[PDB]
Amino acid sequence: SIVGEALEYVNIGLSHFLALPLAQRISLIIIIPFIYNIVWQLLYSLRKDRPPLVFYWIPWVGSAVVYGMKPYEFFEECQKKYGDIFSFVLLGRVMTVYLGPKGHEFVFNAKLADVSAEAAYAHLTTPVFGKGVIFDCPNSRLMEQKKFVKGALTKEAFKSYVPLIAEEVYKYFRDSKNFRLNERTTGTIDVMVTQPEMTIFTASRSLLGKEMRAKLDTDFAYLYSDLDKGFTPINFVFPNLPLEHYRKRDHAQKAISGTYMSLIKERRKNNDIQDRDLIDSLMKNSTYKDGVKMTDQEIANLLIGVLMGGQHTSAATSAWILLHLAERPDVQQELYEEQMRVLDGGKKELTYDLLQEMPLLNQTIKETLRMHHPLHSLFRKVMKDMHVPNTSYVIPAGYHVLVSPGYTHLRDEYFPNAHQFNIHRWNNDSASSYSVGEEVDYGFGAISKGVSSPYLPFGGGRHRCIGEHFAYCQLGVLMSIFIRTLKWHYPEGKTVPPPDFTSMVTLPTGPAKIIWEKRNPEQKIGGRHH
Ligand code: HEM
Ligand SMILES: C[C@@H](c1ncncc1F)[C@](O)(Cn1cncn1)c1ccc(F)cc1F
Repeated sequence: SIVGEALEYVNIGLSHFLALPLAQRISLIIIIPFIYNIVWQLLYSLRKDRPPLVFYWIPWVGSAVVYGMKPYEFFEECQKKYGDIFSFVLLGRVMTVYLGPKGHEFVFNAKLADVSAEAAYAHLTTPVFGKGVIFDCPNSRLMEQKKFVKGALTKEAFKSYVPLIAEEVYKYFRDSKNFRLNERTTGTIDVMVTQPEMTIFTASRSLLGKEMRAKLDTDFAYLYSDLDKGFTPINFVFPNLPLEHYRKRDHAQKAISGTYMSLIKERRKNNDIQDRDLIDSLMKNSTYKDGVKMTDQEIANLLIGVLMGGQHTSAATSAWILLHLAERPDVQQELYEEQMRVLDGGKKELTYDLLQEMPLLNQTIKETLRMHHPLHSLFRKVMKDMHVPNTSYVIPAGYHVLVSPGYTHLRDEYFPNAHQFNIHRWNNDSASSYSVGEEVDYGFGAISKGVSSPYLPFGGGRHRCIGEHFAYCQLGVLMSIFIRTLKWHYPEGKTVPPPDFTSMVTLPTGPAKIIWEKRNPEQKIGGRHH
């Protein structure tokens, strides 16, 4: 009755294994993790305290390809098979998705102790933005940064921003090669070229000021492009490796944060600190509640982060607005009439207050954000085991949770005929968003306590957007002027492009071209240009 002799053959087997020919060793080096992965998934499927796990063939990679390319189609199939809670493996991480309004509640209103945004995102954002801000700091520091930034985003600030943003749009119609309205009465444009440029010109001028805007007229502009390239999903898996892409990013962050710091120390030197812009505002208001001041480097870093985030969501969105309106001359006509009524045939100057009396214009923004949530997925890293209410499911620490309000935006259940563009579904409901009941303050002002609205373009809970009113102001001024100045349509045979879901925001697949025409071919934009 000896089993020790089997224990010998274990040792013998280990030794024969290590002496296999290389062609068999390498072969096993592949085949063993493969086989184990399959065996492990099958075993996992037995657990009742775990949501269903999407099956996958390639270890570590998981469902990355189909999630990367077609995430809403991936979610819809998964939802059909498993219901609203399911997991899937993604480049080494386990993502637990919770679709629908209950998922919105589960993730956006999760306790600070249970989940972490910075543990999910910092490896992406910190190299691009800089140290000490956003996700390179505790949540309570982020809470207060948002509060500081929000202090320059007031009604009175928006009133002074509107004419600056308008000036920038008109200058862009005047000077950009894409328009030249004093020289051309019609032309073709790629909206993925024009919208990122108009967005940076308008956001710089208003949030950063004239100096920083003037800088965009120089080679300095290319640093933003460089810094921009580092803001990609590839940094999500390979945040640092010695390629040139990574060094131009690092250099740009230094050069740009350097430029903001120079301005700041200049203003403080001359005591030229007023109430013009976000820089003025963070110079007067950036001391945390424990007495610690933000450094000039941290202020600069925060400016980069805020502008870059606001850059991509807004540029994506105005691109989509243009793209949906290009096959909807009926809606352009309707918007044009509202412009004529609110601005007295154009004899009134556009102001912030008049912007608020343009419901059809804001409804168009609202509907575009419904069909095109620029962030298709939001993540948190799970920090403690989470029990899913009314289920037997437990999400263990180390998993990630993924929420996707953009997906629910496209469901017929919540939005009848959700794939049709219809600004009138928001009739009598043109607010950018609104809390349906009770409110709470996490540090940056009172916001909706419930996050169960099927429409959640700005998220909710402690990580909620603070730029929505600035985005509406910017998009509003911009579209008010496009509409009053131009008509536009598609080249023959072209229609609304499909989304490119592989980028950081879900911009349209380019080239996305429209043909524009002056409503008033003889109208001229004044001012000087070289
Ligand atoms: C159409 C435009 C925009 C949309 C749809 C949008 C959307 C969002 C969403 C969904 C979040 C929540 C992120 C999460 O829960 O993980 C967020 C957060 C945030 N956004 Fe926006 N955003 C827009 C424009 C802007 C602009 C223009 C700014 C700045 C001027 C801005 C600044 C911020 C900041 C500072 C946060 C907080 C991040 C956090 O607490 O984790 N956003 N935004
Ligand atoms: C972290 C980042 C993000 N990017 C992509 N998928 C998910 C994300 F959370 C983002 O939320 C995007 N964003 C939101 N509003 C504008 N931009 C963000 C927030 C604050 C910020 F200062 C800069 C910034 F990029």
